[PDB]
Amino acid sequence: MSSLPVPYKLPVSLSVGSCVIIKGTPIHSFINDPQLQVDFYTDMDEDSDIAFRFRVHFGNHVVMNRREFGIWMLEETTDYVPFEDGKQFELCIYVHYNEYEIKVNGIRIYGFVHRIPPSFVKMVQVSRDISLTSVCVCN
Amino acid sequence: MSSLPVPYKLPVSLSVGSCVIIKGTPIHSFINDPQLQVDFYTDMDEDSDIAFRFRVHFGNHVVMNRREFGIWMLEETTDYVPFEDGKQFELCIYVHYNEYEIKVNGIRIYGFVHRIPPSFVKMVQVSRDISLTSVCVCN
Repeated sequence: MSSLPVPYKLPVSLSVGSCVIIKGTPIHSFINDPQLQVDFYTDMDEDSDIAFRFRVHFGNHVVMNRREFGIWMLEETTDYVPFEDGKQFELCIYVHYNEYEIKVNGIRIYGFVHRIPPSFVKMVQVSRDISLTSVCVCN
Repeated sequence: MSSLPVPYKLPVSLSVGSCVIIKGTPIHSFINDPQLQVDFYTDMDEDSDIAFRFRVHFGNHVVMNRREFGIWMLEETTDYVPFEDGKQFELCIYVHYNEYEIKVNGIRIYGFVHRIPPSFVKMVQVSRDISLTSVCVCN
């Protein structure tokens, strides 16, 4: 059972130096191809532009993109997905001056460069095949 | 030296179940009568109404109040202020359905009952005689 509802839409204010810390557990085993998605939305409205979408295909790869004027830009990917089958994970997204740094269980896996300033992000949505224990926003 | 600037004005969205976790250190010894203040503001504008003001007189007492239509209401106080002279403290404010619960270094010291809904709080300001290490907002 999830501590928070999923999809989880969290109003936020982000600045350089912020960290979003998401703790949860996949609800399906990896042979069932579960996913996790995190969106940095510019408004509560889910059709608003997205500064950074992060979609993990557990045991497979992560696909990242951004949506500008309603148009998806060029996808970025990495095969580095150090999540453990069936276990709680800790996903940290650090807002640096040039990029979002993504850490999985303390392991840096990617840096997604800002194409709009991160202070334009007003909502973080956590969605798909996870039970959500906690979400924190720290400075 | 402070990790964050003081006064620290943090835009927030709070709901029942939120926790504001403030870590920092008094910048004066207790014989010099330092203070710490935390405000739950309804807007970024510091003349907006205040759902909950928390002002610690270290080694002495805490005074709490709220400001409604620009008018300060009746002060509430407790003498329970378990902060240590010269040390880092952890101040947690939990948003429950009926009250803000205030914890100092894990110790519950007070419950300040809501007179407006906590979701009306849009800014948290941390101010006065502290160096601020971190501020987190968790759900």
